[PDB]
Amino acid sequence: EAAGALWRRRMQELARGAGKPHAPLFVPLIMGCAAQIEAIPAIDMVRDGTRLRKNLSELRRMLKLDALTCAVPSCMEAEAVGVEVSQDQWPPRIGTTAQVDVTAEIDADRLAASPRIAAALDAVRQIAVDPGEPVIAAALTGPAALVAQLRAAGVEAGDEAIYDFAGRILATLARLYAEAGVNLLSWHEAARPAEEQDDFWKGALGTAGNVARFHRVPPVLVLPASWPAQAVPCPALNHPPVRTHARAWAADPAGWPCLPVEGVAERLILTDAEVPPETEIATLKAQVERVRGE
Amino acid sequence: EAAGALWRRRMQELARGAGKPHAPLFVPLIMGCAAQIEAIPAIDMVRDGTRLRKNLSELRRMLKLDALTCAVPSCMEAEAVGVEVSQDQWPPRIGTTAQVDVTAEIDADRLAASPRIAAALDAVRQIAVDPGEPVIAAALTGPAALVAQLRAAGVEAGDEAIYDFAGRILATLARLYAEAGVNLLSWHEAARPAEEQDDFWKGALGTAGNVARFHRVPPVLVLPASLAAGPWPAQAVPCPALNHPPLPPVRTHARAWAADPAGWPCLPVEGVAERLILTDAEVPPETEIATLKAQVERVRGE
Repeated sequence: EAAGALWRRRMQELARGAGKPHAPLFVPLIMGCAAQIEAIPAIDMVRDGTRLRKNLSELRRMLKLDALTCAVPSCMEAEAVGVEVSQDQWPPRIGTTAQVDVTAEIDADRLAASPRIAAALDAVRQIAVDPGEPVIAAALTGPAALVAQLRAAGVEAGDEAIYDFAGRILATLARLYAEAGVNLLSWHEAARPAEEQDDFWKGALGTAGNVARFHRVPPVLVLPASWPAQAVPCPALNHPPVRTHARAWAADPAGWPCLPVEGVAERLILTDAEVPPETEIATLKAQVERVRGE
Repeated sequence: EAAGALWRRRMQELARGAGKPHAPLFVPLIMGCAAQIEAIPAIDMVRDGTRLRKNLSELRRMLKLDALTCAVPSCMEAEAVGVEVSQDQWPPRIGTTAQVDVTAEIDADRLAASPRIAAALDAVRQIAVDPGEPVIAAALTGPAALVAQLRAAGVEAGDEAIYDFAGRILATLARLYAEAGVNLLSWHEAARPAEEQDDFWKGALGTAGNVARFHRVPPVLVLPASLAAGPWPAQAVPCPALNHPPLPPVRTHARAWAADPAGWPCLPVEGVAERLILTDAEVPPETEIATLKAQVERVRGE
């Protein structure tokens, strides 16, 4: 069995709670930084499927990592449903206008045809034939963060309906990513929402996470590194014993600690945000090599 | 169940070269530093078995390590055979006089009764009942280094006889340590000897290493981490440094680190070839217990 086939099996076992204890899988969020491989602008790379798979996979081979990030939280979810997002700079910014229907049923084909989402799905399908079998991870915007983005653009909606809408977008994205070939899914949040929204937020996480597991993909909630949220099976939670399966690191590679030994409680390590795109390709490699003991 | 039973089995598999790849066992050489647990002088600790066993075991549990070092290269072999060794400071120094008989057959009872060796054997027997089953390692002076120590004190003897003698001392010690409960043995050298002595040195390594393996204890040859990459004799488990090129897959081996904890790298990922990590010398005794704990925690990702 290949080394990456083992890591893919470890994620599928994790999705059904049948995991055996092992050293955690290091999945740093890298996107705009990878564009330095071909020296092309990041905002152009993420729009092309074939070019995306070349920069992301070749950077992974240079970094000797067992996983790559086909998608980072970058307003892709807001752009697809009708929110104004900046297209001239990376990372994209949320605008001030929106033409969104939170009550309408999600059109999966329209979702999958959004320029940056369509390119990410095409990249997954192409990486899914890599003989190294890397763990194809997709880091999405969390429901609470997505709810905030919608209201920032000017969407007026109640808490129950807007979190149901956000949960339906992520549940549809989970199926589309998993059917393309994604092995690991994560929801990135900036903070735990207000108590009045906490319940709707947990239900949106459960809805999307339940389809993820149905496709043998483990769903991870990632909160910034600097009681637990869910409790039905054994989900991977973040921040503050209990048997949580994820660990959050900061995005700055110089500040990463060593990779932990087998006995630690996590079986996965993610960065709370994408590795700074300005960071040089050589310095990122040097810090990844440091972290692995090379 | 028993965390240390798996590590002890991994060492026994290493002794017959049949190990399956796993994350390396971290065995730093720690001796005089551990004496700060009870705040007793290092030279006194190494002369009482129980005092040695509790200071080492409590530091071992404090650092969360799966192994401890009951013996460190510290002139114990030269002291036992008749070399003048300093008794007033740690680490001991080789003197300028010696009353040694290189030709005589080794007296195991006299060897095992040398104050610091008897206490190390006394500590091993007591650690052998620890329910955590740690890997009890014993780091000895290498044959070439022991040969040099004898000639530094004033022993006049030929290469063949003096390396045969050094090999008989280490072969007898290997049995005494293994029967006491040692799970890992290492021979620490400062450099590869001259070509003129290379064969005698390899034969002394084979003599001692062959009894070690017979007791299911792997014998590891440790050369300084700062030395450049070079040949590794078949008579012992190789222990290259982190910057040294990989060895052929038919040779299972260990990794050598420097003694300074601040300079240690991270512990490597699962896929690495080494089954074991040792320091080329004991961790500087002056280093504080609190700073050592922080460096071990850094190395493990805590």
